[PDB]
Amino acid sequence: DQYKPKLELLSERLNEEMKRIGTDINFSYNDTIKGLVVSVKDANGDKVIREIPSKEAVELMQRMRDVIGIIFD
Amino acid sequence: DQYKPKLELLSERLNEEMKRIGTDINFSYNDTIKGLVVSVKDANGDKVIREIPSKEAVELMQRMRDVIGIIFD
Repeated sequence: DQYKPKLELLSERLNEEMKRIGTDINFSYNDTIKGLVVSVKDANGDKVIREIPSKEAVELMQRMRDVIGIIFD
Repeated sequence: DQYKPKLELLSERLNEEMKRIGTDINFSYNDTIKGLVVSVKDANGDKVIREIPSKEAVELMQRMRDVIGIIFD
């Protein structure tokens, strides 16, 4: 499938939500490693990152949608 | 206003999911700071932590369901 546009969009929305709250957590789509990248800065101000390749990320966002549904809806 | 049990379930299910992807991101509800604790290990094995207060975490989760809803299917 085409995973770039949607994970890009999902990132902007996630980041807006994170900045609405004041939590230093960043999301973005990396087109080089083909995945979602979440990043936080550690105690020294240096980036620590976690990558989740495109396909695993879309499945995960879907499973979380339904979990969030039953828990909060 | 009873945020604790929903955040605990969320953390629990979120953790199973992170473990499924083999990504290192831990979620938990903290009684003490009354909210969500997310953690990742830095280079030296030390947990970097971000905390999202109970109410705003529920908010975050709630409206993340929606955008995921729109973006996926």
